[PDB]
Amino acid sequence: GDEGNIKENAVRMMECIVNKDSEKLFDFYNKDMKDNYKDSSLDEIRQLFEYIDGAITSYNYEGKGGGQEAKNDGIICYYSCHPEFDFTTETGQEYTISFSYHYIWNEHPEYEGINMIQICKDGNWGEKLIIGRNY
Repeated sequence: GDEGNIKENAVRMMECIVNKDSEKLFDFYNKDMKDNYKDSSLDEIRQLFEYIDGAITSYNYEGKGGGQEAKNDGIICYYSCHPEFDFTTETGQEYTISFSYHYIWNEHPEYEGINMIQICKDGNWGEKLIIGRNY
């Protein structure tokens, strides 16, 4: 593809939500969570979907969010970020969504991918829905 890797992958996560596909959204989760925390995480994704009122009429990519890199002898061994979209539903309601994304983790390849999703209305993080686990 012809965009940043972070944006390409993030756009496909937003498409899972537009379509309400928890199989596909969950297949982005890290290995340790698919092996260990499947029933918890799929049920938390359902809530995420019940928190979105109506079909998504539009979305737009805000940045990478923040995160960390580490590089050793020229080679990246750790890279975290938080891909973010604003989006709007058929009701008129604007949401903001942020996915926790451990893009590269060489010491721990089983932690690579999504671990956490966060969501709120009109950019109000004082009342957010936070799902997933911390790594």
